[PDB]
Amino acid sequence: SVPWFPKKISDLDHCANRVDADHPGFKDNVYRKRRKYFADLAMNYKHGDPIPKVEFTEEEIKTWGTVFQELNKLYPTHACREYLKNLPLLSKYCGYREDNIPQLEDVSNFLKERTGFSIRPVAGYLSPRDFLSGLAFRVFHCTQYVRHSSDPFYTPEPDTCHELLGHVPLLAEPSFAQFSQEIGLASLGASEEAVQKLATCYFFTVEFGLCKQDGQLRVFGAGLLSSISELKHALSGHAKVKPFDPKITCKQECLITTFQDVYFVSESFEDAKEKMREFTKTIK
Ligand SMILES: CCn1c(=O)[nH]c(=O)c2c1nc(Cc1cn3cc(C)sc3n1)n2CC1COC1
Ligand SMILES: [Fe+3]
Repeated sequence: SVPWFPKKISDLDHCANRVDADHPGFKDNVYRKRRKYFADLAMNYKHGDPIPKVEFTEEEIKTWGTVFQELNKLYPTHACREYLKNLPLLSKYCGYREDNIPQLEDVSNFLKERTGFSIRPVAGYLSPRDFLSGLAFRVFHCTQYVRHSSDPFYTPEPDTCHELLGHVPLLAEPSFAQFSQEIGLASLGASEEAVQKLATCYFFTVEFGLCKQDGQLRVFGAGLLSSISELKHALSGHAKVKPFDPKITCKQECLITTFQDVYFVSESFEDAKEKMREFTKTIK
């Protein structure tokens, strides 16, 4: 039988709440209490609420600032044109600055106008099925906390810096928003195996994707765009690159503690969208 899946945007209320050891904040209680604070905001959020605005601490804003300054040095030569186009809009309308962490509510309002995408705060990891299902309604489940200040370059756990600098500029691009939504739509009520394959295709596009633009390789994956060292590595000659091809890409193991072994290159967001359309027919 078909598994339960959301049928309207408010149905995400029933799944978005269905949620380390080497972590830099593992032994810090103040950090743990703060993370509990953010988790509770997500857990208590219901669709229709304004996303609670948070007063970030001086330590958190400096951590953001450090990440923000280094990444911005690289974007002009590493990011795709769509990312570079949208990033200045975020600074002007959402307060993206070295000394200010943007509020999810402001970013959500920006995206709703541009592409109909919206943000929902998420306490932690959801199942692949639940996470993908939000995309079907142009809802991106977003972390709201900040990485521990002891290591501003600690990336294996996504934080709000990753969401705001990695994902948000692309969600404001119509072609990318359509591509993303169609992953969500394909996942709705799909088999467990199909959800795994879509989640892997998502991983090697939305999170670690490369694209070809005017004969050059650029980066569009959010995970790369928020990771200083891997952003450089991905466009270096040391990275292994292969064509995005869902029936192949969906078999690739997703790595979390190290650089990817391989990166997949999409011709464009429209082409990646077309390839997924052909692929999803065979798994659903
Ligand atoms: C389809 C796999 N998948 C899943 O199955 N469940 C999820 O909840 C989920 C998820 N992918 C993401 C987004 C993400 C992870 N990640 C790791 C980096 C390193 S960069 C980055 N971006 N999330 C959001 C949770 C992570 O904080 C909430
Ligand atoms: Fe991400």
